[PDB]
Formats: sequence, structure tokens, C-alpha cells
Amino acid sequence: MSANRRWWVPPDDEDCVSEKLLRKTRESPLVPIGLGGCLVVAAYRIYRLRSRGSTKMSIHLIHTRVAAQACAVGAIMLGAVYTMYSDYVKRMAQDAGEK
Repeated sequence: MSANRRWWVPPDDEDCVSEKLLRKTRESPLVPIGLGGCLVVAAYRIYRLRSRGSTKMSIHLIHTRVAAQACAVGAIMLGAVYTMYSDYVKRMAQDAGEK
């Protein structure tokens, strides 16, 4: 015991897949996992958008807990989701609409 000790600083953009997401995955569909993350995300969304909580002591929105968590998590989750929801497309050559 000295002072936390241990540290790390990856070059990649705050990591991405790696063995982490490698084991994280599984097989289950996104319909479920997604839906859930939708209720959570959306929830957190409507929350931030709306003015609820009843605290009156946070006119910064940065040094929080559930907010910061929703920010980070939300970022990850969302990011992933988006990538998926969008990836849903065939795979490439998205030339929709006719001019």
C-alpha cells in the first residue's frame, strides 16, 4: 500500500474491442440487449433533457455519479449500439434515394 499504484494509458481511442469486448460478446441478439440499453439510455436521455432530480446544487454537470456514469457508459453503449443499428445495413454501398 503506497497510493493506489498501478496505472495504464492505451494509445487507441480509449480502447475499443480488444480481448475485453472479445469476451464481453457472446451470441445473444441485440433485440434484447439493445432494448434494455434502450430503456436505460433513453431513460437517462429524457432525464438529462428534462429538469428532474430535486437537488439544486449542480449547475455544472460533470462532477457527478449517475450523470457521469450515464455519460461514460452512455457514450460506450450508444456508440456500440449506433455502430450496430447502422451496421444493420447490408454491409456497404448505401446509395439510398434517387436523384
